[PDB]
Amino acid sequence: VVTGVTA
Amino acid sequence: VVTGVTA
Amino acid sequence: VVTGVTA
Amino acid sequence: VVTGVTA
Amino acid sequence: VVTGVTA
Amino acid sequence: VVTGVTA
Amino acid sequence: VVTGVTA
Amino acid sequence: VVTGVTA
Amino acid sequence: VVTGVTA
Amino acid sequence: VVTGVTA
Repeated sequence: VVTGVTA
Repeated sequence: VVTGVTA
Repeated sequence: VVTGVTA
Repeated sequence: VVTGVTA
Repeated sequence: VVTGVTA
Repeated sequence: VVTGVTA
Repeated sequence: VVTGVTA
Repeated sequence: VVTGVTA
Repeated sequence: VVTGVTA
Repeated sequence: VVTGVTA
């Protein structure tokens, strides 16, 4: 599982 | 499991 | 498990 | 940038 | 930047 | 387990 | 920057 | 287990 | 910067 | 900077 949020 | 948040 | 937050 | 590899 | 490898 | 917060 | 390797 | 906070 | 290796 | 290796 990989979760990523970039902002 | 990898969780990442970059801002 | 890897958790990362960069700001 | 978030990079993740789970195995 | 977040880099993660889980095995 | 690795947890990291950089700011 | 957060780098993590768990095995 | 590695926990790190850098500010 | 946080670097972690757990094995 | 935090560096950690646990084995």
